[PDB]
Amino acid sequence: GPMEALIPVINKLQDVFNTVGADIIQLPQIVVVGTQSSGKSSVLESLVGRDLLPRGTGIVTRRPLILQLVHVSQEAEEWGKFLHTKNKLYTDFDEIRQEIENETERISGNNKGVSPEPIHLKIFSPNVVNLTLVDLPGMTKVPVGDQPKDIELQIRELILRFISNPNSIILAVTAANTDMATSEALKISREVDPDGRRTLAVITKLDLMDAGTDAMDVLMGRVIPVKLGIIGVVNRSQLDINNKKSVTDSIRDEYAFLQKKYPSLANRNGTKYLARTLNRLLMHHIRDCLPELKTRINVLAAQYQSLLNRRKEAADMLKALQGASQIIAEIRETHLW
Amino acid sequence: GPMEALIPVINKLQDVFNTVGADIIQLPQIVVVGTQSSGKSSVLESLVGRDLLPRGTGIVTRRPLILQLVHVSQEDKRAEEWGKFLHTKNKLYTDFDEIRQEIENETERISGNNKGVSPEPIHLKIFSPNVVNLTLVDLPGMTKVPVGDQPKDIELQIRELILRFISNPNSIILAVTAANTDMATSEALKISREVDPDGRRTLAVITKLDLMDAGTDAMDVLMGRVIPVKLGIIGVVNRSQLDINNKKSVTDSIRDEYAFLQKKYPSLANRNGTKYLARTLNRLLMHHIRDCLPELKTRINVLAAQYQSLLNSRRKEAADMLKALQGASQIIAEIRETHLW
Ligand SMILES: Nc1nc2c(ncn2[C@@H]2O[C@H](COP(=O)(O)OP(=O)(O)CP(=O)(O)O)[C@@H](O)[C@H]2O)c(=O)[nH]1
Ligand SMILES: Nc1nc2c(ncn2[C@@H]2O[C@H](COP(=O)(O)OP(=O)(O)CP(=O)(O)O)[C@@H](O)[C@H]2O)c(=O)[nH]1
Ligand SMILES: [Ca+2]
Ligand SMILES: [Mg+2]
Ligand SMILES: [Mg+2]
Repeated sequence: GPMEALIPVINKLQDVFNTVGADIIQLPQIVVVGTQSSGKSSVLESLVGRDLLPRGTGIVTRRPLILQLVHVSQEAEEWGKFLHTKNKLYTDFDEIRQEIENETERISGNNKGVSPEPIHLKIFSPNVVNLTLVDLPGMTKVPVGDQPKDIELQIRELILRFISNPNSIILAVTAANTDMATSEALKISREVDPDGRRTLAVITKLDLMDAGTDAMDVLMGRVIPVKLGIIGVVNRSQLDINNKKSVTDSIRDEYAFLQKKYPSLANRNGTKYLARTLNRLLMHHIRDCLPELKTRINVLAAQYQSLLNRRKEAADMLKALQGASQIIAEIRETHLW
Repeated sequence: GPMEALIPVINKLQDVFNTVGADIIQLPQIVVVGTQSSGKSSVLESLVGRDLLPRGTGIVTRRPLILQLVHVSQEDKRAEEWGKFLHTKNKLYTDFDEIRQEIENETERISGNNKGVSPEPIHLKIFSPNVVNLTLVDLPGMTKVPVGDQPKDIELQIRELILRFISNPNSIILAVTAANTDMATSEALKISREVDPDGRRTLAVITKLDLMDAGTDAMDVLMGRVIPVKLGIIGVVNRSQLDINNKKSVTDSIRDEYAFLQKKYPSLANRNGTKYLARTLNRLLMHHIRDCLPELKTRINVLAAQYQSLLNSRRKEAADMLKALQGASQIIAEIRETHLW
């Protein structure tokens, strides 16, 4: 995946939490928000690098998906588990995707209905960090199929339920073939995050822009400024989905497209850059937990050190406390790519 | 232009209005609504077939434009068409490029040059023997996040502005939605349903068919399988920004639209495109005319009976008017019995 960089950081952070006896902190949830069809599920699964989320035309995501990535230590290499099926273990990622669709139909029906009941999915991997990603239905305007008159408000409040959590990062997704000032994602992000401390803007579908136009002004922050960044991506077309085009090919073609059409900005756009940018934000959040961790170490070390003049297990736990203080310093000094 | 069919009917109406001394039947105003950039100004000017509206990327329409088409008689004729703005008093505009520029100029004066929006309309009349008497209203597009000079409540200011025009019961709403967006996200159809819940005066226009993602098309949308729209769902293809930059003509735009529909939507091609949008509007306008003939007829009788009384049951004026009103009555029946090709 393009988000493996934090693995060694979280591994040593775990070591500290194990030593100090505390429960490890939770990274913020990464939540995708935007108008229906803006490319949300495509963006979110690109952080995983495995195809597991239903994507397509019209209304697709019809329940929240709480996708918990769970790091697997030494204790198929990758596998999935849904809460609703209890213990069934999925090694086939196409089957995982199909089960999301199955579960969605079971609760939301087979005629465009939307339910707030979340689907809980765990993906176990040695190549993922402990991180929760949240896929959501897109905002809409006119009820279709089974949807009630107030479907727009039902969806919007569903989204707010997730992004009003102060420990969430918002991926505000807007299609490039729409005017940025019409971004429903950015409007709603600014309601819960008025100062842009936890909103990252993603501009999808660069490849679908009208001839004679481009997203240069948008991507240079000259339309709507967004503090944490505005990152352009090119995910698979419906034709590509139908033809089962791989992630590898999608990424290669995305890179080529940016080099061809956005050469001056290409190194600050694309899916790999999105992943790196999210890593930096997650690291920022990690560094804010460290003072809390620090004070804990200092109290327990003074507690073990008063126990002096049994004698080995307190002596080497004092050694393990010392190691934890240095690990904290290392985390603070760690550079990511 | 594609909306000349009603000319003979409105000439007949004018003969009656001239006799009756008032323009008793007013056609509904045609008002374009939709999200910013949905292609509204492009659709509206296509009903004129002359390139007078500013069109482009980003925010373009920033004041209402009340565009009054005024049919001109042969006696008032004379290279055959011109424009006048209320704000430039009696200045006559002969060049339609200059008319487009003046809309931009007058927008900049009141709305500024950093994306601001004003509700104050620009009033423009276009005089021509090739147009009917018809008011078209261009409006700013709906938005979400303030930019430039725009205030924090820009979205509501624009939505409320649109509502003021489309809440007029004597208006046909062109609800414009870009084809490269999901129909269920149509701000145009949402707002239209607030003033026209029953769909009696809302026509859905689906623009930018040419921009749809590979592996997708608007067949379901155009067949009414997504959101049904009683009066119709009509797909169009107007000029791209590259086309605007390359000065592509209206003639070529329409030919390419026709070709596109033939290639991509062959089964539906004859019920889509710009000419079909015009023909659909013509039918709606003719239905309003037919609805109002009893009023017009009654009004003739009010005058006829009156001049007959002044005719002892001045005299010469009464006699001429009675004959003119007799003619007017005959014209009414002809209009009623006219069916469009
Ligand atoms: N050409 C192109 N198509 C894209 C891109 N990203 C997504 N798509 C296409 O857009 C459609 C929507 O993709 P998806 O990721 O399912 O969007 P979504 O916003 O999750 C849909 P919902 O709002 O219902 O959940 C699909 O047909 C997909 O192939 C892109 O960058 N370029
Ligand atoms: N490819 C393509 N481009 C179109 C079509 N219709 C309009 N455009 C393009 O979309 C952009 C917006 O067109 P315009 O007619 O100004 O839309 P508008 O909705 O009036 C813009 P505003 O909301 O600010 O008034 C222009 O760049 C124009 O070339 C279409 O059918 N196909
Ligand atoms: Ca006659
Ligand atoms: Mg989705
Ligand atoms: Mg416009």
